[PDB]
Amino acid sequence: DFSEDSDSDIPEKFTPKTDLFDYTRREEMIPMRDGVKLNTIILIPKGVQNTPIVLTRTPYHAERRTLRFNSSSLSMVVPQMNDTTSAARYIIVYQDVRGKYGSEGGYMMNKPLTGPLNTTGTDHSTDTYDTIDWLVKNIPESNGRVAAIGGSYEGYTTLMCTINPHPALKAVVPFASMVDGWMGDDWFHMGAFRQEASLPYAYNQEATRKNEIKWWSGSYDTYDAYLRAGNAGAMAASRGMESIGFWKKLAAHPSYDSFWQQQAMDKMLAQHPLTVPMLIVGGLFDQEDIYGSPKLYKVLAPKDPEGKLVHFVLGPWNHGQGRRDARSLGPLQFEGDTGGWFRRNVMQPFLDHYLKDAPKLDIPRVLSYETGANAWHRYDDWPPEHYCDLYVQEDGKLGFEMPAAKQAFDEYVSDPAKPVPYRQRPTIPSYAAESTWGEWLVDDQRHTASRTDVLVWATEPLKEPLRVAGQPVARLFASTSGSDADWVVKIIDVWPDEVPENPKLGGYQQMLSADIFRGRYREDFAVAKPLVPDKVLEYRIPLPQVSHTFLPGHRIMVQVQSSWFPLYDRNPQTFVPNIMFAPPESYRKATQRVWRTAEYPTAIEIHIIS
Amino acid sequence: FSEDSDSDIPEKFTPKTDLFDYTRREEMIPMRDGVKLNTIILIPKGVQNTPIVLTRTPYHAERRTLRFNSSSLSMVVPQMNDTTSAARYIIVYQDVRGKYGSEGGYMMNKPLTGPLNTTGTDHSTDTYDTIDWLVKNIPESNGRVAAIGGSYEGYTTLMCTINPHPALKAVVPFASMVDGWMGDDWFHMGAFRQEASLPYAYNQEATRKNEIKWWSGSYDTYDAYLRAGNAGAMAASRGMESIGFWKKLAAHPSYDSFWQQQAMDKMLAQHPLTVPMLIVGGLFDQEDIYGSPKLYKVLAPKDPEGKLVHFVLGPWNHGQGRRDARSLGPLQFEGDTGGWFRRNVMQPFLDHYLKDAPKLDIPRVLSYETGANAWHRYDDWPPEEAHYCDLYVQEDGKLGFEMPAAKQAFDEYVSDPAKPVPYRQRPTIPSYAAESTWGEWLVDDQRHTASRTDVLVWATEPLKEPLRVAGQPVARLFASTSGSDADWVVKIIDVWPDEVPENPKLGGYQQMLSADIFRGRYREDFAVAKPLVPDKVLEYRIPLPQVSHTFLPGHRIMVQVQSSWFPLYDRNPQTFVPNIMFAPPESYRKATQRVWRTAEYPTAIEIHIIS
Amino acid sequence: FSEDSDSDIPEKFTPKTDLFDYTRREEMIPMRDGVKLNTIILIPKGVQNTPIVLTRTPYHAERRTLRFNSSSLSMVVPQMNDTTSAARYIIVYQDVRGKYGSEGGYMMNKPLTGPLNTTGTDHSTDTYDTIDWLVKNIPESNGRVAAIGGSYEGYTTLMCTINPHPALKAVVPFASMVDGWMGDDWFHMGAFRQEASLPYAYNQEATRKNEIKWWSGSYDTYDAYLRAGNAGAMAASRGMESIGFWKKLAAHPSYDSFWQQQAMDKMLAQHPLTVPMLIVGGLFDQEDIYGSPKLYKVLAPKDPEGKLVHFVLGPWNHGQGRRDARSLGPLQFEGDTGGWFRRNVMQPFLDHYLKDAPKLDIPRVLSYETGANAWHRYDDWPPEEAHYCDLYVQEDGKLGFEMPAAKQAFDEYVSDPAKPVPYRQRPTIPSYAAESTWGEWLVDDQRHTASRTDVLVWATEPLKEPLRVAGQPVARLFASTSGSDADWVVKIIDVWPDEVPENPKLGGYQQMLSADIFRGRYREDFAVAKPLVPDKVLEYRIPLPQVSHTFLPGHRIMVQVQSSWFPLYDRNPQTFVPNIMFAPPESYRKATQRVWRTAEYPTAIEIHIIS
Repeated sequence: DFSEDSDSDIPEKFTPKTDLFDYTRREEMIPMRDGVKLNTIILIPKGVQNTPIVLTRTPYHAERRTLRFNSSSLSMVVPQMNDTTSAARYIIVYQDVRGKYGSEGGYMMNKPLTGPLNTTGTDHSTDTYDTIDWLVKNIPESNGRVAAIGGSYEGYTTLMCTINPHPALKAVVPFASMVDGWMGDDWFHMGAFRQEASLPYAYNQEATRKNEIKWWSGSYDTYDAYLRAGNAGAMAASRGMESIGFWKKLAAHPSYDSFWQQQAMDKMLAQHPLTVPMLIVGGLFDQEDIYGSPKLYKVLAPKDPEGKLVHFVLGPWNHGQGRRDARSLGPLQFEGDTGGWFRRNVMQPFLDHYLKDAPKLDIPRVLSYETGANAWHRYDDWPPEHYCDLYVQEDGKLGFEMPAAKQAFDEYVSDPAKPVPYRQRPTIPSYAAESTWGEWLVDDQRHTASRTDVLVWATEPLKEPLRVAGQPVARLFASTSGSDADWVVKIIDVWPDEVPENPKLGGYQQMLSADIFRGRYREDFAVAKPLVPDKVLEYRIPLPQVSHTFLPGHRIMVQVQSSWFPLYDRNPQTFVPNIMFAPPESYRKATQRVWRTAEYPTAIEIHIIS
Repeated sequence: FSEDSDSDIPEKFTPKTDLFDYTRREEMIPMRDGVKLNTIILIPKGVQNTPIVLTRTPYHAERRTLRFNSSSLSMVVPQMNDTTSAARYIIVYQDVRGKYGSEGGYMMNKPLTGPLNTTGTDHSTDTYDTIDWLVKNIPESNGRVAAIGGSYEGYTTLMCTINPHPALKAVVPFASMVDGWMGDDWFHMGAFRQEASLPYAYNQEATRKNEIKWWSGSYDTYDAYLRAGNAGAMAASRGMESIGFWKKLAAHPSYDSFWQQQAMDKMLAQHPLTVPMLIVGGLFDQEDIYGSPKLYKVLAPKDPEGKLVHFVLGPWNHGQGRRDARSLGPLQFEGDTGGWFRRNVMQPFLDHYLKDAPKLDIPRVLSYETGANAWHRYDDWPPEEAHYCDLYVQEDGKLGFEMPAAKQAFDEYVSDPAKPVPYRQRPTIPSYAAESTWGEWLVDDQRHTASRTDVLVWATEPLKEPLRVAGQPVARLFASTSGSDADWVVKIIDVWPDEVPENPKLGGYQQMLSADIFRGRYREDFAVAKPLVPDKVLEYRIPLPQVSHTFLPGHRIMVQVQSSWFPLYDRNPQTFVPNIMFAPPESYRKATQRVWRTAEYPTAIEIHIIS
Repeated sequence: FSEDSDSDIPEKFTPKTDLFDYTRREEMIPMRDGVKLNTIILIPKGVQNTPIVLTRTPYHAERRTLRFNSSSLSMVVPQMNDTTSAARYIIVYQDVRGKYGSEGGYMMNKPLTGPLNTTGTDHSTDTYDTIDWLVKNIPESNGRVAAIGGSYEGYTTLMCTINPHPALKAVVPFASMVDGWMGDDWFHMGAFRQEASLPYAYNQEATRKNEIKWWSGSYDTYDAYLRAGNAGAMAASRGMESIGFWKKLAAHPSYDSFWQQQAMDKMLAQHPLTVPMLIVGGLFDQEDIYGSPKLYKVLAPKDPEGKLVHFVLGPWNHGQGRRDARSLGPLQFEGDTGGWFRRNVMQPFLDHYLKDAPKLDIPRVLSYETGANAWHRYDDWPPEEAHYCDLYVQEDGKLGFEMPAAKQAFDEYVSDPAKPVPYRQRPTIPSYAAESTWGEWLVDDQRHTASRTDVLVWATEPLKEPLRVAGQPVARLFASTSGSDADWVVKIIDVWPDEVPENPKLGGYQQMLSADIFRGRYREDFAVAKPLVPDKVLEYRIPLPQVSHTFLPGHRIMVQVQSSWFPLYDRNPQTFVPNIMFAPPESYRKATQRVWRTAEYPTAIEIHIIS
């Protein structure tokens, strides 16, 4: 029928040939209780009947998530997180959340449950119930049992499935979840705004439904671009983000007010009954959500006194390594594929027990991978069942001896015109093709150790191995000549002078645990308060979890600085109502002093285990 | 705005571009039939009375004009437009009819209105309507336009010269699609390029906006295409029965009226030559190695005084003439030859015809000689001191100037279609793959085929003095097969010395220099497929890709002959079938191949040596 | 041979070398005082009446003539001898007196017989005695000799010209050791290069044949040299008290009579110029940046007719002039500049004076201009339109041609010797390490120091038009310190555009172009150490390495000032001490530094701008 001299070569409707494929790709627009339809992609393996469903709710294009590679094999199209479920021939379902890509409705960044912050009548929990109810009734190859798994935002939606859960939901696996974006997850770390992690993200995810408009750049080095803008508000304005909803929310709520308090997932889940078995999967070097997963176990563990529901896994992983291969992270090398080992030996037996009635594998309450020693440990609690103070001392020393001094302090000048680069320049966006953003938390800290606007303390080389576990807390007694200040505290494992197993790692200042504190929230996280100039004030800074052995020949190091640019916006070092729109005149040099006396003993509070 | 209910995504978002050094104008220009074409106009800020540089593409004009998502004009344009962007030209990219943002139907390389186009419009009429709108609606322009582009964009550049708009002042066609059957993208002298054709026809023609893309079931393509058996079963496994260009490829395996009427060299020869042309070809172009030299050959006699036509032949692969070209695989050239050509030859060429700038004395032929690493000014291609001689295949794997004796002599091998010779070392992957080295393949080390028993090898002794070659080598092959069909692959190789002090890792390197394939069924007529007489010594004329090279002292000249180049080319069954696209499995049989070297049958490479 | 008892190793073994294209002749030539020097003579087979190219080295002649263990002469000789090997010259490498295979005592860069040499022999007498033997005992020789070499081999090449043998017809000294105190290997205007001097003196002088080598207890040299405190404690930690050159360095920290009488530029200026000289210098020489330009400066007026001295300044690091030089770090040049110079300039220069081949018109000054990427023929260095301009440091981190009118204006920083500025990003490793990038350190990105509070930064706005600079930039620094001693590091940087279309990963790249350090105690006189006046504005004249550069549009000109460059240079205590080599730990104190920019004190970079 085709005419070679006039007809278009492109057919009116093309349908790819998928009869040689080992799976069926079912695309559906499931209507919610308010009539709004959500784009749902259902991957049913061929040759199977009565198989469980593994569900993931994503704001990152379900049709691209279920197409890792353009392949005829189900094992090749699914994300690496779904490797064990694909091998077990589960039904794999990816759904676009309300308002994103193929799904209808409006979009609200991490849409909270119905209440004071949500008056739409629906939320992620109601949308999940309507989705699961349709899947268990309209997929004949299913056994009527559903599980929800996912990382970061997909981990946030996974946690939302447990609120008023559908009877078909049997278990959840939330990886590196978004729990509290203000306290220490994606947008802020104890008040300090993550301008680089928030602004391009909000632009790409909220300018259009289908990410058709993406963040433009005028400079390869982001350090220079964010410094020239002066503040986060001017960078957002330079991209015309005034109409972007999440930027409106970020600019209007810089403090831990009612908006962030009511959204805290750990606070929310504690105020709800716990019935869905949970496998909390966290990473020690998670550069995006290091606060989420351990805080989640801390408040959910007393709700499960025995251990019939809540399980916590803490591996040596960056943000996404728990969901993929993890044999190494930067120059650190672990004992085999830790990520692959976890999903095959812990996650799949966990899922198969609640979804296919398979024998229940004895999983500990806490499964922690100890770095340095390179071993998985079965623990009853986190931290496991001595607390010690590691004091900053004179001549750049770090030790367990309490200073008996009357007036002793270490001094440096912090200049906002020259902020300390969080990494060696050029600094590039996390999504750039040549980005090592995933390896930044194990970065060598020697580039800052030589700086005059950074303080350094270190122990003598250790003769015997030292084991640390749990959460270190920095008891910082510090003074500033200004009326505001950011306080960065880093715990570093200094490798020996010479390393026989890897010579080029000699003297390597490996960052182990580090975090920032915006001083204006010292007395109250909800109310921004000015600091008294030259006055010595006490700071309580809990740092990311540690599960490490400081091996013999290694040193324990502490580094203190007043900036971490361009990841965090600069503190002007003079009090302003909102640092998002701080005037250029407010950015001024300040004399910073870390005190170490009997009255003011600055130290790291660590759990040492034998 | 209510934080408790309102959608965070605004109804209409417009990016902030007032701090950009350029303005982006997106226009749906209506053609003479009412069909609108998506046109992306990039105007440098503050500029006035500047020319326009137009490129017509089937590869997403909105993506071509966004190399990087930048506020700088220098960063958004393809590297090809680096000199035009620096000169502050208006850069325009338009989606061709039926592709991406444009309306209408899509016909693969849509030919001129006539027996193969009854729609009423073609690329030349669409170009005329586009140029007319541009010079009338862009006030920053001086009313002068030039068309530049490579491959398909080179084909559209050539179509601008047919019934040209008076505002078109010059054209720069790079590595253009000229003859898809004779030796460009789809076939090489009848041998079908299944790997370059099937995934490309699928991706560009399944949907208007390339929303449905070629799927894979195997990493190694060699394995995938061999298991399918023939090109037809590979196309049917992807459900390509409704894709128009596949229907054309399957219905026209021979060089019939369909391909003869579409040959750009033959078409442009029948039309007036009025627009100045700068033909840019590459010596190692892995996609369109036939087009550019054939274009100069047919258009040079139409311009005797050398007023409009110029031919540039660089040491480039398919895309290197339009970007940086300091090296290609292990070969290292004297600086960025790509950037050197655009800044010193292409930009002064354009500036003269578009801004009345002083006329640069560009030669008739600008040829880069490999080995010697030097650009030459030539009056013709090949240059006319010079001498055209024969390089005879000899006994004991020798290659020399000595003519063969009368006595019976030949080299024998068995070609097994169940074990086709891989065109590259395995695993073979598609050209678009992230880790693909498809652009470097024409300079591959041929040592992997040299030790194979289903491959014939001949080599000279190490040269004591340099040997210079220029022009097109022609293989005069006298060969017999025990089958009724055969493919004949002829390769010219520069064998690097045993030890190389400049780069030790390159010792013994059998660098491919000029190679092509001939489908034996088209020995007497390219338009009609005829069977080969079994065991009969038959003569083949195989013209090979252009050369401009110095075989340096210590180097050897090598000739390799084989009967398969898989999976890039589909296998010849070695038994005559009406259509090799749908050849049944029983037709694929082993054959005894003989390359004869006697006084009566002197197999040789006809090369043009220059002093 | 008995398989059950006899040793498998024969008493005497001789390698089979009759398949080699060269003859290796090894001789112990006696000097005028009876001391024998190990000489390795490589004679190409099948050649008579061919010249000799001599190289005198303290770096194992038997190892230098064995680049690769090969049967081909082109494979055993250093890349420097690639053109002389192809021309089939006799290549000779000799161990200098007291090193490896040679007899006698060893004196580091043994000066001519005089107040610093009472032995009766020197490099010039040993050369005369060597050339006389070679011309009388090699029958394949034509009787003509040329001396070529780089660094120490360049220093011995320069010594061949003092009272030269009648057979010496030409010299090609590359990146020569001229003045180890002023700005070459050991010191740069007083600042001691501890990392370059101590491991070298240890390896070259602990034993005759380098059998005992410098040991290490730390991967990062920054920490190791900082823990030592001073250079003296570092030398004591390896037990270098008996090492002769260390005794000389420790006893002569200032530019006294020891260093003054050894300056090759001052020494050659008070000697007749008879031997044709081809001075080969590199723009980015990380070892001998001072030597070669200073040689032309003092030897050019001795040859006003330009019939003997020629200066060549390429875009090369220390060793790139003697090998392949297509790039340096992220910088990319137009082809192999190193190979281009040796084939087209050095070989025709040698063949004219050694084989009577036609004289090539070599310019007086042959300079490669970076940025523009072009070789220029100049009549003098710097070229004569040209004018001297002042590039003033200004307020708000600005740099411009506007002279300040302010009465009180300066930029302040605190220099902390406990935290010295790392000369490179850590870990800093020795130059001889396998993974070392020591050769690319002068083109290092300077953004790591730009954000530091103990570093001052000034930059122009992006250039609208290109700015060409040539010759030697001189830093006229007006600075004060709260201490009584200081080091002043002045850096000239080419800031690449915010975004680079040719190479995106190079956006914002603070490329170092020309930089040097000045030891403050020598402000008024290099020969005597003098304390600085605390809190007083003092004038410093700091000549910086040669420039031949075009600051392209979009690029910025940047100046950076700091007080340390560790561990390459030892720390200035910042309090006056008699000898910094043995400076006590309590002498190292923090100091408030100020760079003034007033009408009375206008700190600027004196640059030669050309049209």
